[PDB]
Amino acid sequence: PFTYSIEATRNLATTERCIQDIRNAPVRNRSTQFQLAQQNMLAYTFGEVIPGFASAGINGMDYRDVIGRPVENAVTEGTHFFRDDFRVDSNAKAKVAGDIFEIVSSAVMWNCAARWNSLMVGEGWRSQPRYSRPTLSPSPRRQVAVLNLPRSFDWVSLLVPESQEVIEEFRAGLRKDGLGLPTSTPDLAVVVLPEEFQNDEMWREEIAGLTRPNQILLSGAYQRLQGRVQPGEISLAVAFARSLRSDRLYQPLYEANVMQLLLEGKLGAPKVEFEVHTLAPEGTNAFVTYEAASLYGLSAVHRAIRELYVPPTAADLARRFFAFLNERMEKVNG
Amino acid sequence: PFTYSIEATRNLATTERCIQDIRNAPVRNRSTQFQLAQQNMLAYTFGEVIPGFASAGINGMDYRDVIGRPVENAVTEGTHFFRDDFRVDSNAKAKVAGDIFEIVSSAVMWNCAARWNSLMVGEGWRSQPRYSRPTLSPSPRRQVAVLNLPRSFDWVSLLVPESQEVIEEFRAGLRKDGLGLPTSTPDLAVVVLPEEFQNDEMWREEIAGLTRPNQILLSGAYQRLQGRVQPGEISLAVAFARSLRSDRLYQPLYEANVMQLLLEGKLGAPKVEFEVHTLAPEGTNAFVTYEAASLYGLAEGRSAVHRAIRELYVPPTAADLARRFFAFLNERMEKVNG
DNA sequence: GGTCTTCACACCGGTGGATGCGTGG
DNA sequence: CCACGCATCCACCGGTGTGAAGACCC
Ligand SMILES: [Mg+2]
Ligand SMILES: [Mg+2]
Repeated sequence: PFTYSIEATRNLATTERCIQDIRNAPVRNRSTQFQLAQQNMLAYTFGEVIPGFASAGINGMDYRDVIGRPVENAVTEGTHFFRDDFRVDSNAKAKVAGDIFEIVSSAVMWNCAARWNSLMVGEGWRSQPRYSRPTLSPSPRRQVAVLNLPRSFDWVSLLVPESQEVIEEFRAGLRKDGLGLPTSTPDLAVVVLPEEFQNDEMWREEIAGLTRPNQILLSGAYQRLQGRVQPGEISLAVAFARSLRSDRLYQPLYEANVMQLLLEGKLGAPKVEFEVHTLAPEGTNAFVTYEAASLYGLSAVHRAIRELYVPPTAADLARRFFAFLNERMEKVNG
Repeated sequence: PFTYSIEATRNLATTERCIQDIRNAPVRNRSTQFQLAQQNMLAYTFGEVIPGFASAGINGMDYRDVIGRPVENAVTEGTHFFRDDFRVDSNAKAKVAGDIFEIVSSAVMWNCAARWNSLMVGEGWRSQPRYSRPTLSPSPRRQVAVLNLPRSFDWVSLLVPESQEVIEEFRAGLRKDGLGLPTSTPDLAVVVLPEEFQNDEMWREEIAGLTRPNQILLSGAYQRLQGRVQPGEISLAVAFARSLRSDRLYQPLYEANVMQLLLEGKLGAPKVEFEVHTLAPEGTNAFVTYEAASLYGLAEGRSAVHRAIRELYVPPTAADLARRFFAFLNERMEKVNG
């Protein structure tokens, strides 16, 4: 459950608990006595509650409390089980909190995408959570798909192979000189649903929670669209970077600087809307150092990062995503 | 001293100690009970010993132990003074160790540059540490200057005003659209000594240690060259990034990707020899993801394409860094006429 | 206008998991 | 002579030290 409950933790299986005791089975070059299991805590805390689509006390709750509830639940569970012995270095809580932010925001915008698709097909506009109805003409061809890209994806395998051959041969020509184009995969891709996927019912049902089958469904959602996305159908790219610093904001920038290079200067796409989400952009000047330029081609100059967002609540992210979808989907024809 | 000594630590003044007790004077948004004094630690440990130019036991010692000795000295000092109460979070030891790595390597290469300048001017080749004499023709115009760039420098102020006007105009044109070219300053810049400084005796004396006056001298070495180097006279840039990861290594790459953009695509310089130094490149593939491209110039081919990072280095010992710097200077100074 | 306090810059180290590989029927 | 399992890599963030700049009471 969202709030910690002793009975539900007791009823959990040994291999399904938030904290795994690996004192007797150490990792090779680490001293992690107790290991947080981010999948298990995600399925435990956000099992029946998804932020922005749950009771009105969770949608309006500060996002820094929703993203950080699973770590509190894990710490309480570990204290309950291994009392006077539980200890996790903050360098594990940081990684786990970042991954939880990534997955929770991806789930929230996946629910938003499912609601948008349901509206576009013609199944009405669900009003259980009070959200404004978009002022766009419904159309099955305007539907959207939210992909949570994996840890070490290629991000080009999504492209249609008639437009992937040029990118592959560009990389091959670069490889002849012992060079490359390395990049980190953007943490989420919002694309236009392909033509043959607009009758599927899996893109129109909101997930009840982030259970393990739902985690598998969300994580593996990119496989179904592998090789079915046109270069211009990549509507948005999102980098989830919680609490940026003055040197860690240059990884997303590169993540965009290469991205446009492979979509603007070599594929003819109009623009790439790469944007960064963060929770605590303090101790940094990210609001003014994210106005960086790009490869500029030769006119063709623009911001590398479209915007930086700091979601106040969990519902504000959903509202902003709905507004952005309403603003952009009008460009496509359906 | 290098090895911890109780008497010398006791003789230190309260404001000159490695660890500062700021429990009663907390920082604004932090809970740092004890603050490591990076400058005081550097002046205490490396106060009379510079790695690579000291006794043969320190030159050959593993670099991961030389870079990490001051933190051990501070921990021992704090345990000695605030017993049963000293504790500093590893997120402070990491920052301190990185800064110590940067400053110590900068001092080592500064000593190498001083020896090279002494050889070029005509004072022979000092042979107290056994280093190979470069096989290059001595000339006062081949002298090199090592600058330890500050935390929030610009690195464009170093260029001559004639060659800075084009960069400033490009930045102003970008600024007209609400844009910019932000970048992190490379941690060190090796440049060719300006002709008007080629007789100063300051760039030819090896520092005996990293004392506070010598720390100030090394840190403020860039001020004297503010607007006196040529676009083609920036010999090399060095990013000291200790123990890279699979996501932090993209910060130096950008630091180079912008750099060439302002030296090759807007100044006509032949090439920029940006390179990265690290101690523990484990848990990553930095040896392969540092073959990245650049602004790529023309469409394709071998016209204006090259590695953004020239090479990744992992110094085994403290003397190996000096040997590599000497070899690089000898190999690449024949390009400059003299 | 001179101490004093505050904020941004660049620092790294300890991790969880998906995935390609090591060895044995 | 293909497997079940262990090993390596990818991307995560949070706690800091110091220098330059704002405060401000003159
Ligand atoms: Mg991220
Ligand atoms: Mg560095």
